[PDB]
Amino acid sequence: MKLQTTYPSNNYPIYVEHGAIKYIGTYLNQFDQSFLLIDEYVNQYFANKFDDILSYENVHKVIIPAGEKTKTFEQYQETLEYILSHHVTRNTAIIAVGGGATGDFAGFVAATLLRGVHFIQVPTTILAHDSSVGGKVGINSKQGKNLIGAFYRPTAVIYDLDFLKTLPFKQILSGYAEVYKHALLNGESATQDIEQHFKDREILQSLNGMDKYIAKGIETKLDIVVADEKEQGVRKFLNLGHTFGHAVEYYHKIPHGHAVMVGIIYQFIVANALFDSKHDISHYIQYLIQLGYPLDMITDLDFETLYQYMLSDKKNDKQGVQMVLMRQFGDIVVQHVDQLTLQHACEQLKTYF
Ligand SMILES: NC(=O)c1ccc[n+]([C@@H]2O[C@H](COP(=O)([O-])OP(=O)(O)OC[C@H]3O[C@@H](n4cnc5c(N)ncnc54)[C@H](O)[C@@H]3O)[C@@H](O)[C@H]2O)c1
Ligand SMILES: O=C(O)[C@]1(O)C[C@H](CP(=O)(O)O)[C@@H](O)[C@H](O)C1
Ligand SMILES: [Cl-]
Ligand SMILES: [Cl-]
Ligand SMILES: [Cl-]
Ligand SMILES: [Cl-]
Ligand SMILES: [Cl-]
Ligand SMILES: [Zn+2]
Repeated sequence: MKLQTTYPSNNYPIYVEHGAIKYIGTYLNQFDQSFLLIDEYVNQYFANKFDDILSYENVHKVIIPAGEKTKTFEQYQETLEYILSHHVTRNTAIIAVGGGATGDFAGFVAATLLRGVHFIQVPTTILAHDSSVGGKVGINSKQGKNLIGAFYRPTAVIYDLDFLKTLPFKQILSGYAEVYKHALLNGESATQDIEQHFKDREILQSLNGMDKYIAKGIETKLDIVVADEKEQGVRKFLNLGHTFGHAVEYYHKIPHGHAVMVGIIYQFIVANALFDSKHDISHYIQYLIQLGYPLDMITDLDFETLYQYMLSDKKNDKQGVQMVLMRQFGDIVVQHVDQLTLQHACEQLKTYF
């Protein structure tokens, strides 16, 4: 499946298929130099496959910390200064081989090096089906997730589904949060169409039919980022369950997708309090449990603390916290939520556990 952005100009292709790794060849041959920024762990799993391309040496490897460890200024400055010592040209390319963390970090590097160089997205995670699309890139700050970054369109997005076969369940859970999130944004018939498929851990962990739902998430996103690239409108909906997700993630250092799931439930609880949406909270929580989501940690969730991180959410305004809420399927709204409401939403979510 080959998709592609449809902006007035400067568009990129999104190759999503098994073995898509074959498309990298053409690109590598078009650049003066290329820097393969690869995840520390991902490096171990696939170093072999790269030892070849890393022979013609105008192609270099840059091993970075795995996961969130890489999204920091220090790693950013270190990496930038390192590449620059190669006397690079503007016709260089930063190839991000890894998950959203690698993509975000390497993307920010591509976006700033000489004010901008070529950027190839090489997603290796399920979750990365969401992150490798949209041009949003960046690193974290002491005040929270993704506070420094940019909107930088990659040159291409090469998604070789074979990469998924090696994902442990923890990652399958983390990455499913995004897939599911896209189902929620696609309405009731879509949300149940996926709950009836990935009913339990057995099916999820098998990844059967995951491809279908991944392409579905990528399509749901492509349209949203093409319609509202700089997130001035509907793209904000993609942040569903991220106001609390990002707060829980940064403070508790748990997997990104896991945090999103907690935030989604939180988002529902808030919706019930503000609109009396009658969201079956027990329904959503049962589904997580069955999928294998830990969710024990929350037993020590300090709202007072988390609120500080939510107070940095890039969705906020002068009034304060702005959340993406599902008043009900098909009816998503973006609005301010007072800390009184938010605080009760957290005390209640905690209660369930
Ligand atoms: N910019 C965006 O559009 C966007 C969208 C979604 C989420 N994100 C960001 O993306 C990150 C989360 O995504 P992620 O799950 O890909 O993070 P990640 O980069 O941390 O990858 C998860 C883990 O899987 C390992 N891994 C990578 N590919 C593997 C493979 N094929 N087999 C086995 N292990 C593999 C990694 O080493 C890592 O430990 C967060 O930093 C989040 O803020 C950004
Ligand atoms: O606009 C987007 O692409 C997102 O809303 C961007 C967020 C990250 P942000 O809120 O730090 O931009 C990402 O986690 C979400 O799944 C998709
Ligand atoms: Cl444009
Ligand atoms: Cl094209
Ligand atoms: Cl040169
Ligand atoms: Cl492979
Ligand atoms: Cl809107
Ligand atoms: Zn996310």
